[PDB]
Amino acid sequence: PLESQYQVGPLLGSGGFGSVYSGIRVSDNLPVAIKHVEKDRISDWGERVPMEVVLLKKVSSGFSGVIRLLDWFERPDSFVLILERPEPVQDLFDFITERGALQEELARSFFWQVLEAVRHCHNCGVLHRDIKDENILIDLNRGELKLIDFGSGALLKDTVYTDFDGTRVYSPPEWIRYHRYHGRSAAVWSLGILLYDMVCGDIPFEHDEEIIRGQVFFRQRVSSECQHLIRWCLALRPSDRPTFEEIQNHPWMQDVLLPQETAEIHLH
Ligand SMILES: O=C(O)c1cccc2c(-c3ccccc3)c(-c3ccccc3)[nH]c12
Repeated sequence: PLESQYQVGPLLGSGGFGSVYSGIRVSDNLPVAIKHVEKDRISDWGERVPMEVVLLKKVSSGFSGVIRLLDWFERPDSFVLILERPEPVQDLFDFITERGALQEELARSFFWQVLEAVRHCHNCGVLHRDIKDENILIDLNRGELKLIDFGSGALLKDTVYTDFDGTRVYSPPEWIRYHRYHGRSAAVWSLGILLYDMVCGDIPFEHDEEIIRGQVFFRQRVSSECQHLIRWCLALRPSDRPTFEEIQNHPWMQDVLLPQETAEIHLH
């Protein structure tokens, strides 16, 4: 059974993704996250399993940048997912809420790790579709970030997407205006929103009209090179956006700290 092999803890949270509980694997006391998703709330299926599970199995590996699915169960009206849980841990949203705008050295480290994680997914045929601070977990001890919540994701394809159920304020202007986007360039856009969030302590755009206007105003002191990378990711024309390679070869991205140095300087 399920409740046999996992000691269920307190509710960590709930929302569009379902309900997440803290847990521990009974055998070896491994900290786990127990995610309950209602069958009525799932729109994407087929291996018949939720897309999220397909996606999670596809990206599973020893690479600690993407969250690992440890196991999954089916129930009459729901699926239960047992995922890795770092400890101690904080999501990027809470982390930014506490500390405000991040020092460029830390934002570089964090951003680099998100890029490696997203490249990993794309390399495995997976498009996340909801990259944002709330979907990034920080292993506070190792200084390692984890991408979570593949519940809005899809198989990566080269043709247009006309469905979207990620986060509107991280969605590109081509989704807003036309309900059409392509996977890579839409991901780059959300990465630009994310970097801005990291260095300014909040997202650049709130309303649809700001997204489509795409004018970036900096509310905090941010280096010329970081502003350039940001504005590049946030190019209105999808084809004007950098590739993942171009982002990582950007002058601002050079001399990244290791996760363990990042934790030493900034987390410990
Ligand atoms: O959704 C996953 O794939 C997932 C995968 C792994 C972990 C999580 C945690 C999580 C977050 C903080 C601390 C511990 C677990 C959450 C979460 C999301 C919103 C509110 C509360 C929890 N979701 C996951």
